[PDB]
Amino acid sequence: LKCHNTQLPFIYKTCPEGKNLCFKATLKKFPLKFPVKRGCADNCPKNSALLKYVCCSTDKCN
Amino acid sequence: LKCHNTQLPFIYKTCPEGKNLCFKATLKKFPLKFPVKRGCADNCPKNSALLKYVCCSTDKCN
Repeated sequence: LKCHNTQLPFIYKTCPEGKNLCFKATLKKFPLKFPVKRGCADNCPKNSALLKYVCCSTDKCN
Repeated sequence: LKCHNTQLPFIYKTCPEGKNLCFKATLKKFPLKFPVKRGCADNCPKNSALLKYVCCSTDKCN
């Protein structure tokens, strides 16, 4: 799996063996053009106060 | 985990024991900002020919 791991569109890192989920963190209460976070995950992370998480299981899908 | 499981904004199910992801399938191509499939997921589904899938892990996040 390769995931997007910056805010920008062609930098991606190959995910460690545990990790099988790209996530993308997105500012909840105020709309933004670029994500706040992007990386690999083992378990898809729960939403918090500030940030809204969304995951997928496919190369370069975040 | 309660996920939306229908095409409409309210109806949700209690996800069966051991399905701790909600998913939302959208039409991969066009600007239909509304889901073609939602429900509970064991592992987050891969992208398909025509749908793009997307998972999250809090109640009713999909």
